[PDB]
Amino acid sequence: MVDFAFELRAAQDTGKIVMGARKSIQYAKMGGAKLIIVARNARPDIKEDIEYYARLSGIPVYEFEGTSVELGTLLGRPHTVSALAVVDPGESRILALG
Repeated sequence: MVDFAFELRAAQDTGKIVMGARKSIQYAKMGGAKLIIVARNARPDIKEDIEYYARLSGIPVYEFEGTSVELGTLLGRPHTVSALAVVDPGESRILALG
């Protein structure tokens, strides 16, 4: 089974990710992400924007079962992260969550 915490970090370290709603939506729009991760407490219109643009491109969205606080901490940031996009998984198995 896919270890979220471990595979997210593995993607961060060996692949390419962009963080935050703005970048996530932008990469969704341009069809440039392989997966978009959204925190459970992401602002309703941000969730709905991501889901829309991702659906247009056939990019899977995964809702993280935790707050933007926990997601930030997982990503090693001392701030909230409401969404992120996996551009290149690298050695990560994170895309299986799609």
